[PDB]
Amino acid sequence: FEEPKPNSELCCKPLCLMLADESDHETLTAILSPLIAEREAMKSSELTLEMGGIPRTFKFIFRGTGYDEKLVREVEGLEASGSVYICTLCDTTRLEASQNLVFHSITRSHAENLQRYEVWRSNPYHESVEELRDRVKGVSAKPFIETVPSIDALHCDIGNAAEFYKIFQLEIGEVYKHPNASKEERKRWQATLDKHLRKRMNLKPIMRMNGNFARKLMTQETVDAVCELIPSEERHEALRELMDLYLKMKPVWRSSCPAKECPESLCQYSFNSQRFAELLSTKFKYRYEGKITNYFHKTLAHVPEIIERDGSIGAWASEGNQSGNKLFRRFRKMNARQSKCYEMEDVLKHHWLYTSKYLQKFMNAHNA
Amino acid sequence: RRAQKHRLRELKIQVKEFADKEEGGDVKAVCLTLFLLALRARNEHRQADELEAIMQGRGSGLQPAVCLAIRVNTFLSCSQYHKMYRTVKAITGRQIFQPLHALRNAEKVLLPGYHPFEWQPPLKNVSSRTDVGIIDGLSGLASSVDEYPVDTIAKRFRYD
Amino acid sequence: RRAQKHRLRELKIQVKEFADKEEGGDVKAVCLTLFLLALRARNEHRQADELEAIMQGRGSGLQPAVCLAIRVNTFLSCSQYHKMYRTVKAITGRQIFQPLHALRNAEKVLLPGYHPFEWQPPLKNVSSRTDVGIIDGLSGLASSVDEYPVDTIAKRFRYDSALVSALMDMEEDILEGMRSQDLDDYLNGPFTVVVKESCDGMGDVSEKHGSGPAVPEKAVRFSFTVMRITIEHGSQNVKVFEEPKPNSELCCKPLCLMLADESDHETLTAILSPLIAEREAMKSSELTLEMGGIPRTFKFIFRGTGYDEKLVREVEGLEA
Amino acid sequence: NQSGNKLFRRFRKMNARQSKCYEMEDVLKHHWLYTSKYLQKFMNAHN
DNA sequence: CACAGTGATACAGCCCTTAACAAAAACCCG
DNA sequence: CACAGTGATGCAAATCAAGTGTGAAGCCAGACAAAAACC
Ligand SMILES: [Ca+2]
Ligand SMILES: [Zn+2]
Repeated sequence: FEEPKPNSELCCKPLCLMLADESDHETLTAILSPLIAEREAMKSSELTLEMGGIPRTFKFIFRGTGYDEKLVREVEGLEASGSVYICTLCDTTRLEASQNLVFHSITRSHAENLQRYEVWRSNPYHESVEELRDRVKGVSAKPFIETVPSIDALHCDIGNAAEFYKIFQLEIGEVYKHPNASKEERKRWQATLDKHLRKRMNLKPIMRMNGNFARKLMTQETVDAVCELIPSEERHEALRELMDLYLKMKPVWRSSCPAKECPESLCQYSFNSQRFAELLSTKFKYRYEGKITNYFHKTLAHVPEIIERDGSIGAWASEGNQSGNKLFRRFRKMNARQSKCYEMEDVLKHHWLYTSKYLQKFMNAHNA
Repeated sequence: RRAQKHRLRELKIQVKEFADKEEGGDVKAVCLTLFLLALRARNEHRQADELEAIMQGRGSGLQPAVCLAIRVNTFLSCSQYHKMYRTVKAITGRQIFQPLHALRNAEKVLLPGYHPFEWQPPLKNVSSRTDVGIIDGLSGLASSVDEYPVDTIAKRFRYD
Repeated sequence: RRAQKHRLRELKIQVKEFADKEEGGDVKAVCLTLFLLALRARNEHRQADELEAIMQGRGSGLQPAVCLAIRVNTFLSCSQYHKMYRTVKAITGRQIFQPLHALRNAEKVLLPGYHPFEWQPPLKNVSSRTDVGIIDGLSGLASSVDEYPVDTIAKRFRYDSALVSALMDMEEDILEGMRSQDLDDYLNGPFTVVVKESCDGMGDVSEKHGSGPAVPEKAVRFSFTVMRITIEHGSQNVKVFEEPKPNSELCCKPLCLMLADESDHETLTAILSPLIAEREAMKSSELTLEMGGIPRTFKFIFRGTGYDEKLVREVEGLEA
Repeated sequence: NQSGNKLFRRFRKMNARQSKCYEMEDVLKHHWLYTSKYLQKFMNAHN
């Protein structure tokens, strides 16, 4: 068995529904700890189950990948999002990721974070605060959910698209020649870019970046519409080359099986990653000196390793859970009792039944 | 029923003698298939298949499983399904769909806590009881005023 | 089928040569009737009842206005109805629901622009075309670069056409209402309708991507209901139809949908002035409409009660 | 008309085309259909 | 390379009629 | 005094399996015989 639509709204099955803050830690652990107990129990057993007159035995492998970056930082015991310690796979600082930018290796795991929290709590070498935080590499809490280090694909799309949006807004103002600017000059650059994007690419402007905006934005037509507003031409060829590199490197971490359908784009990832990084460090040093986004570090440093280990990225993305969130509001308004003591049960039952595949072979039985 | 005899008394006998000397004696069959041919040259295949439905076994009545699959896959509510079923049954006579409680009693095959199973090492700190479905997600948190205050609502399956 | 031609390719000639002589040549129903009487001689009386129920469209089949009411009244979109119909026809073999091209063809009977109607006197500044449906609510507002920038989308019904459609679908209710008040059915007295009008804008309707003008993210709907219908019998006035649940969502009939702001006055007046012109014309005439075999005569009274205090102060010209 | 606004918010995203051009006519046609007494009396088949 | 719609439109495919030839199986008996 | 849902629950009402042996009714037969809506 191999699931055809791994990011569908029809294959994600709901398991636990609660009404609590994502960032409130205590009630979150209070609800989720029985689930972790059952998972670490059944990670070492053999389920015997009768399947059409014969008993058969199943073993299990759980892969936690449908988590956004903020929740991995929260429940894996790592620091917050804006720290010096960026990547949830490797041990590197933010200034080091802007000096090397390609060559890393995956080092963080779950047992390592557990032992590092033990090191932080015991303080077994008697160091100061800052030397201890250097020793434990930013772990300051107890990790209570085992996960696989990977990259969420959907939020990588949205983060890289917003970063390119800021690059476009910073190139029409020539900030490499006006390194100081007011508030209102930047506001006017944003308004000019919004008007020209609506005039050219038929895009209405939004303050929260979506995924459809991210797919419609990362084209060459948008860099032509933006290059219409730059006075120079060296900035034209730089934006042209950079968007070409990003489109050469996008469909490796977005395809469901990059080893088969786009193999030559998969193979050229390290070469194109070094080209993207040297272009960022040369022709865009007014934006990437002393800093980088952590999604650029993930996208440029760790994608071939995740591809080699787990076979695919984007099959394991959080797209299916977000489409489940689309279903959840519909099921809460349309298919539930309107009482606070009954709504979670009815919604959980309906969202279970909707994803049930026995009720889905019926609706395409006309294709027999 | 009566007063159409003086107009069809003539045609019936050349139906009778032809079907006797040609087919073997059937009359209902040979006026059945002639009306099939008349409907299909008429190009009214829907009434032809409904006559086939009256001849062979009726397709009245769906299974409760397929009405469940329909009601949950087209985002129908239970009240909308109820008045659709009520109108269809009160207009067309026969009961094409199924009532709500049949869908209820046939949805329990698909919710968890219906099938038997076991784990060959029995799992630590969870019961081997096999009929638990929608359980409370708090897992019996201390909801007294003398404790850390809780204010959330949580419902969950068992993971196994 | 080809061999059922090959075996009956003489009796087929017999039945087509008797069809032209006995009744005139009606090839379907004579063999249908022989099949009914053959079930009588074979003694099945329930089966022939199922046969005539099928050939009147009753025992299954579901005549497509009923399927339209089912697709509409249970909030079923056309794609979901297509899924349901397709898998029901795939399972049962029968065709219980109608395909949605039949729904579309049975839909146009109730949309505006179907019936004949005659105003008496003719309406000023109103054409007498009787086939006008969904029209652009701009009414030809000039969208050139030289003059005032309009940025709204609107669609509307012509007012008299919509009043004709809304009077024609509740024909049966008017007939039953005059029946229950000991009146006739051939009566064509001058009906006095009363029509309650209401307009209110909305907020946070999101603008879409794509080609079109710079539309604001607000919508304004203009709608009406039909509260009472009163006919004059004898000396005094009797009522025929009454809206039983007047604040329903089933009786606020839509008339114009624009993507404007009710704060804005220019685009609001520009979109909304054709409907006020039509209403002002219709306040002083008579409508003749054929209602169940008889031409009958209507005249209207429009009441604008359904406006909030802000819109009344902003439209009637008072201070804020 | 406020309940009609609820119906409009439903009909904009359930049973109308997603385009800036021809979505207002779809919503207006469907909300015309929904308020027809001739179709509502078919859902009252018990007299 | 997210994916299952949302509705109208367009077109294609399959199925009747005419009437005469055709590929082909099912028994008969020289 | 807004009004049409939102689904589970539970009580009442409707249907039905079954015996076997009855009644009620439709209808076959061809032919003989009055109502009635047009010239
Ligand atoms: Ca309002
Ligand atoms: Zn890293």
